[PDB]
Amino acid sequence: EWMPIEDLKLPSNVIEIIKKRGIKKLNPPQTEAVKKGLLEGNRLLLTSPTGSGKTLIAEMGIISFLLKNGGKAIYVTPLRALTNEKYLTFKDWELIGFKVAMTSGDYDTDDAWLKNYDIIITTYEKLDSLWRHRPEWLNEVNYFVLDELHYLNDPERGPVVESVTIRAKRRNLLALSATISNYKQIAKWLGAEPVATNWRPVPLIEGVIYPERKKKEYNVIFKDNTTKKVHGDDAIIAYTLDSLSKNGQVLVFRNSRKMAESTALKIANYMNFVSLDENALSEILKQLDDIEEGGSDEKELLKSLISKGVAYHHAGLSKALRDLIEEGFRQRKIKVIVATPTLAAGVNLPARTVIIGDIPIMEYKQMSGRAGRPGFDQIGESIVVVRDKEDVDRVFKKYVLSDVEPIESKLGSERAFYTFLLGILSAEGNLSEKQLENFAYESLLAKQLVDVYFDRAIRWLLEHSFIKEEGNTFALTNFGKRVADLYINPFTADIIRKGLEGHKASCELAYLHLLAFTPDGPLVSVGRNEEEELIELLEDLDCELLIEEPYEEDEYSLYINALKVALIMKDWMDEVDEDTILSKYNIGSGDLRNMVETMDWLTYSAYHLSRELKLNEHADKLRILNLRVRDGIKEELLELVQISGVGRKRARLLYNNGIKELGDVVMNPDKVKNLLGQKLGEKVVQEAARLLN
Repeated sequence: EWMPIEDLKLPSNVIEIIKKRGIKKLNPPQTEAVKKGLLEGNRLLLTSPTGSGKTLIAEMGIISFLLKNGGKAIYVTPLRALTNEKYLTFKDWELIGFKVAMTSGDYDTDDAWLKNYDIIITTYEKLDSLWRHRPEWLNEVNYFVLDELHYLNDPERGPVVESVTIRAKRRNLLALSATISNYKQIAKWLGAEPVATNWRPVPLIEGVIYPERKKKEYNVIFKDNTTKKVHGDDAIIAYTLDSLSKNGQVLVFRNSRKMAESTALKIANYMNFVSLDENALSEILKQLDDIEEGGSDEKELLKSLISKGVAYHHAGLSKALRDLIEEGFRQRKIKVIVATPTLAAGVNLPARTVIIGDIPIMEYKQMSGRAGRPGFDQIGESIVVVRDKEDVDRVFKKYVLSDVEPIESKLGSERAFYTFLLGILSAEGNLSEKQLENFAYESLLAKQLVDVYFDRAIRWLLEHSFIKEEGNTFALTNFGKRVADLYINPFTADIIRKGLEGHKASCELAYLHLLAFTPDGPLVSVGRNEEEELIELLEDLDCELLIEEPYEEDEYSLYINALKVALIMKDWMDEVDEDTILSKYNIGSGDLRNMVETMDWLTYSAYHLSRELKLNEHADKLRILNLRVRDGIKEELLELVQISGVGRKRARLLYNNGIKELGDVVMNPDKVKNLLGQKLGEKVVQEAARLLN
């Protein structure tokens, strides 16, 4: 059914704020949610496809709860790009006097300023981090929206999703998810009423393409036994050009970055007959060239493609580059994107046709569900590429006709479980064995598996002195509590402490290496010849490393991996041009920025662990390392970048013009406005003085 929004049991200006968005009526699942007492605050597990308007369901849940009860509400979602989306939507509610905020990116804080906000948008790790800190304002959050709850199944994020969910269960919650096959089992664990739907704003047809005798001919078989023939160089290109001739947009999923790039260039070649908005594209090309936060070769490659209506998309690309591609496609100017599977998990972005090139079942569902533009297409189509007719049946049975893999807890590991118990102790304070165990059973993990990991974890945390016994009770050590607050894995913290206590102050490469080696450290791909050069380098290093060379092969690869990361970070710090760094190490602009962000967090955390462990020489090296990694600057620039609005670029400009110190800024305010501009120049001189004061 489709409920009119004027029938909604809410105040009038609330209904109006919904209606200003060009909505006359609720969707079927939104209507369904209301019928099941969304507005009364019943605990619901709502599952549905991508563009089903679940954001409005969350908004209605939160606003209704806040209106009927005191306090605060939280919306939590896995990806920062999804938090930023939701934040902009929720800001509409500042009209009825609700104050909306996003939690900060820092883990080592309680975000106490949130006491003045009513609606709070966060990610799972940040919320998990917040509970460990026990801030007053969190006691006032009585209603939680848990979005993308199917992330319980994710090996990396799942255990964090569970920790948050567990604490939410003690209050009020709304859970929203992609399809969950064991949704009854999950709802029961959640104590929610399940509300599973299949509805889509746009019908979908699922197909499978395959080759036959004549080499440029392909047969497409659909779910309803529809049959279609297409012609072309390969299955991808043949179906792509078929879809573009009916005013379509096509999304092609490849498994690797290079494959998405080469597949995109291959399609570009055939874009002869497709109508393209050339005036709008020369504009996007203009915007592309002036992006400074991205690589030149990336820009060069994308330019070649976007002038032909095509682009690739992967995580190798910087954020600014991914945003322009996404937005170009959102406006239907870019006709084809070839992506790795990651796009399928990101913000809303549908096409007319989805082509899956490299065929787990969930990834299929998430890719295929992007087929169909809600206000534009009458029908969407996804097709899976197969290599022979005698494989069409296995695809349909496994991907098309079957449900997703059940959700099962990912807490069943030593990493996840040591972290889980450390968090519980930080959040709850001192606990008996029995009390702590009782919390661990709140987990979605089968009891039999909980029991396997629980005592395993207790003794490890005792041996490595994260916890201590005081009689009937367990308590975090001073170190254990600092680690919990920094939000680094206990295994990471253990490696760092071992490294710092085992060796004297070393060089910056060595600290970077140690931190990269940790479970929380970055991983980078390493070439085969490159690995050999790195092994040779280890034989030539004057600097001592803070970790012994591993004897086990898998551990040794990690050791070498950490050295590549260390070397990248060091070039970054030494202000080597980005493009030089990207080519030298065969990494993307997006890879460099991810790595920097992680190493900033890890160097920051190491500094504080070092201060906790009273290792002052190490701590002084780690403090400078952090400030160097953070801005990618030589030590000479540290004083300058302190100024709000002076980054590395404006600091570099200043330093080379003889302005080396904050006092140089204060005393040459004419030459500051000459270099930075009047208005920004003015503020920069203000900050320099108050900093010195």
